[PDB]
Amino acid sequence: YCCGRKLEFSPQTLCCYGKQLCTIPRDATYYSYQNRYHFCEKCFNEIQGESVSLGDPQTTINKEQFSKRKNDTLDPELFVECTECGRKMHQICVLHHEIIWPAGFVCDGCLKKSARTRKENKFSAKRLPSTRLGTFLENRVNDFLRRQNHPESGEVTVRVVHASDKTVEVKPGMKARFVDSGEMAESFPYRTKALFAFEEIDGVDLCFFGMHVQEYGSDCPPPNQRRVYISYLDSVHFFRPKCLRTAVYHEILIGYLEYVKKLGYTTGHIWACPPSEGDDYIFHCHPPDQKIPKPKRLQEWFKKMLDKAVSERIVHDYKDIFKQATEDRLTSAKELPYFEGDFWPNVLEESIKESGGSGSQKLYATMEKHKEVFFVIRLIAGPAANSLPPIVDPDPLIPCDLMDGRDAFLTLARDKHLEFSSLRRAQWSTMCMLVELHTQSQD
Ligand SMILES: COc1ccc(C2(C(=O)N3C[C@H](F)C[C@@H]3C(=O)Nc3ccc4[nH]ncc4n3)CCCCC2)cc1
Ligand SMILES: [Zn+2]
Ligand SMILES: [Zn+2]
Ligand SMILES: [Zn+2]
Repeated sequence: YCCGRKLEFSPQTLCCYGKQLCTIPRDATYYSYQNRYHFCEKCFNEIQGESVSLGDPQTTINKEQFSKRKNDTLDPELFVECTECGRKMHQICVLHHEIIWPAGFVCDGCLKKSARTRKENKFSAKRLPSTRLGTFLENRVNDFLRRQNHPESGEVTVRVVHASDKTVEVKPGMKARFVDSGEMAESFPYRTKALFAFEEIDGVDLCFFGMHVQEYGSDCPPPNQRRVYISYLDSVHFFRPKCLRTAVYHEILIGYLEYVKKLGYTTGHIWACPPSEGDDYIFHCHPPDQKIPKPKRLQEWFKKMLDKAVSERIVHDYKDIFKQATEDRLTSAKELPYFEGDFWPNVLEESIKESGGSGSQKLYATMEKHKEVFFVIRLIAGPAANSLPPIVDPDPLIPCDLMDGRDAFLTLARDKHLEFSSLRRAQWSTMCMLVELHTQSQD
């Protein structure tokens, strides 16, 4: 071997299908049917008798048709063979990708000896199509890095890899309360964008940061107009050097707020919510020693980022949702911004049901309960906010199914055994992710 290391992939967490958002973690017992429908033991034993309705229509399958197993299968890492010396090498170690170098793998010893070099990887992060937004962000990050003069830092590339039109539909409880009486729009149009930051470490790209956002333009009816909502943020903690990692995250996030403020978006919204254990927002299979922040520390992290943005004159100010509503003299749930997949649409469904039909009953109490978790970020304030021209985004749409939401990228990593759990594995996953973004765009 190369490293002389016996390497195998770790078992990944699956879903249990018999409960919304349930999972089966490493080294857990589970029941599976056709390697497709998996059940945690609890979700299995809570099924009535021996009849499970399956599908994705209904197919009643008996319970004795399942296999009982433990989630502990260890797939060995793959090797590749040098087409000349026949040396066997971990594919991840040498980062050989059949699509980048179709003519076969040639080890570095055979390359140095013959004074040869690998043909250039034209499937790099750098060569992903650029945008006004991505350029604005990466200029900000690289200018910051060069101001720091740290010998270990590498060039950072920021790329927007998806942009498409969407709408968020008001859920049935709030629909029956406010939409059917005509007090609230039934849906809100927005544009979603996915963007990623890469760092060149030793001429090798590493994806270390990802973001999905929802941008509601000047055409959106209230209460959603001229607002951006950050759907998901994620990172892989291998940015080099470690002591600039947080500042780089801040530069990206503050730069994005600066950018949308320039286009005319008045307000930013952040739900400071950690993932639960074993759940990946964007990047599949995080490093074990990269810890999920607990809520209070995630909140303070966002507070520090926003405070720097305020002192930079980018953010005017920010408040929690409870304080924001009080100053806005809010009286009804219909006045709250209604975002896709956000907490408040879900809690308002439950609030209306438990109150027997009111849409204002526990509103302020619920906002006070959770206020520390919801940031309302004022970008454009006072009289300037009233006379704004239409929002015209210079960047075009970018159709890319792999990056339409977070799910397709998690599925690709699952299907191709990609992990972001170590530097070597995250570099390999970055290479495969880059190849996929380049080939999908070719179509
Ligand atoms: C105080 O400390 C922090 C460490 C990282 C962050 C950020 C961040 O990345 N995250 C916040 C959420 F927590 C999701 C993601 C995260 O930790 N995601 C992880 C991390 C480890 C994981 N293991 N398993 C899953 C899993 N998800 C860094 C990039 C910009 C967003 C804020 C913020 C604070
Ligand atoms: Zn190796
Ligand atoms: Zn379960
Ligand atoms: Zn060789």
